[PDB]
Amino acid sequence: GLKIGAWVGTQPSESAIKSFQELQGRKLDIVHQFINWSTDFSWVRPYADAVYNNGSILMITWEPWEYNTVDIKNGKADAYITRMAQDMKAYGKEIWLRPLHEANGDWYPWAIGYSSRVNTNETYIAAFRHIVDIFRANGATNVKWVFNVNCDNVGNGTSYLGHYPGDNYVDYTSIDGYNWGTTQSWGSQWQSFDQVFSRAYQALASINKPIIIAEFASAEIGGNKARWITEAYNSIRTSYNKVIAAVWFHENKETDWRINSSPEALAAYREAI
Ligand SMILES: OC[C@H]1CN[C@H](O)[C@@H](O[C@@H]2O[C@H](CO)[C@@H](O)[C@H](O)[C@H]2O)[C@@H]1O
Repeated sequence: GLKIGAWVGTQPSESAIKSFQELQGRKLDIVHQFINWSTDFSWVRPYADAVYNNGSILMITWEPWEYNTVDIKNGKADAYITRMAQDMKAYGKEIWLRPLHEANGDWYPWAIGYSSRVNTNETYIAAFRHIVDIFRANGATNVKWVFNVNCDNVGNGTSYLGHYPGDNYVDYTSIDGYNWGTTQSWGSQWQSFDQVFSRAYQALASINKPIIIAEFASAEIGGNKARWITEAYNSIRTSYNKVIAAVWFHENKETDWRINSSPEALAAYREAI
């Protein structure tokens, strides 16, 4: 069965996880959290314990604001990486780790499309492989590696697979994508789940790895979010057969992505999962 996940809009304490399960009316199979590259495992541990105590898998998006691909490739973050690997091995439990995500965009300082041009496919791949090498050298085979793309290539030099580090370094591929509706002054439009995800999925479906929808959500404005949710999950089950997990992004942020942005959205979400 499709694994159901979320970023719940806050750090996943025991009570945040339980509250989201009451909200969506179902267990969370996967709990998503975001951390940077100046956060040690000791800070993660009480969250990880809440996730595992609930019978869920923790997925961490591990964001190197503090080191770009050149820094990482060159070994300048290795002390930090090594401690994380040691600590995660000692912890022992199955963790899905998603480092250097959305690198086919232009908004992160490790991304290929980032305006300084410092990150290339070569430096990205070398960085990703270097991280995985350190984890394996430290015995952290409990850590599963998640490659990621944004649904669209944004910025110069970006592509779905140019930065792919190889099947020997990846356990899961993944896609992030949003229906922005008409909410953005950059001229956004309502897009169905297919309109958002199909192109990236076709590219990743060429790789013999399972796929996670690591982040998705819909706006309320410009269409019927309840129907979008119903149709999204139908589409995942019907036509995105390599997808093994769907992880909503539940936060009132750029727009109201939450599953409870309206009562009707919530009801549709509860039924869809
Ligand atoms: O633009 C919508 C989302 C696209 N995917 C990004 O990963 C999201 O940004 C992350 O959001 C989390 C949760 O708010 C932050 O902790 C991360 O630092 C951030 O990169 C983005 O909101």
